[PDB]
Amino acid sequence: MNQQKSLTLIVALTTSYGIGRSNSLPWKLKKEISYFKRVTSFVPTFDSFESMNVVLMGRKTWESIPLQFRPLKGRINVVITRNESLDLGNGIHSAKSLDHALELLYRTYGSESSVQINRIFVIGGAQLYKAAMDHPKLDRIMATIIYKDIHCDVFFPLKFRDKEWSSVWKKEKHSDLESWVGTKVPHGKINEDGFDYEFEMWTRDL
Ligand SMILES: NC(=O)c1ccc[n+]([C@@H]2O[C@H](COP(=O)([O-])OP(=O)(O)OC[C@H]3O[C@@H](n4cnc5c(N)ncnc54)[C@H](OP(=O)(O)O)[C@@H]3O)[C@@H](O)[C@H]2O)c1
Ligand SMILES: Nc1nc(=O)c2nc(CNc3ccc(C(=O)N[C@@H](CCC(=O)O)C(=O)O)cc3)cnc2[nH]1
Repeated sequence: MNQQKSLTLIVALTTSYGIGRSNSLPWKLKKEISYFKRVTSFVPTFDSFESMNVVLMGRKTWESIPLQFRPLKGRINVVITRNESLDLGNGIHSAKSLDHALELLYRTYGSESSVQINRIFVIGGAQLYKAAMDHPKLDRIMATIIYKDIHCDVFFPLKFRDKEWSSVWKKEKHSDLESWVGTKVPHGKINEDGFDYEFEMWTRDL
């Protein structure tokens, strides 16, 4: 009814859990943003026919996307705002909260719809990340660890890779990361423009 499917969170963060600065990402990573686009766009071949993915984001995050890349193509976009004066879109939804968005999609993309939902992604920001970390359906984190203590003013809200959360959140093998995204992905450290980063997949039991 409200939430059938599992939620997946996607984030790029430093080893200090830093995620943004001055309403923007503090780094310019071309191969990294390409990975974001692949993961969030990927739907299996067979299901290719009707299925689409959803990207859920906080308003400040909506605002932070280059006018040029917005709305995010090939994906159903939904902005979470407790205050919707309006929304500047042409098939882009607004919802009051995370659950309100799930009900909107399940009502909007039912049987009368040509367009079916494949995967649901929470793309941030910190406020939305916090609500998703508390949601009983969030069981997967697609994280990119940036090994550089970049000055940030916004932080990921839960230290999921830390000892204290280690009996709940588990890092999965690289091969099932690849299997989940479909394409093979670079293993180990990637160096792009002075930054060292790596792709990880973390899961938890519901
Ligand atoms: N590194 C990454 O992977 C990554 C991913 C995303 C964002 N970021 C960065 O994070 C920053 C944006 O983060 P942020 O924390 O400031 O904001 P955010 O979550 O994008 O947006 C906050 C706004 O979203 C709405 N919202 C969020 N959670 C809500 C809830 N549970 N119920 C209702 N409304 C809710 C509210 O909108 P109203 O005020 O309209 O009520 C709140 O002001 C930027 O620097 C961005 O670049 C980094
Ligand atoms: N792994 C990861 N990396 C990120 O940079 C990221 N960013 C957000 C939020 N911020 C942004 C900022 C820009 C674009 C963006 O313009 N994306 C385009 C690709 C643009 C291009 O071709 O280079 C897209 O269509 O996905 C997306 C999200 C959320 N989760 C993330 N997750």
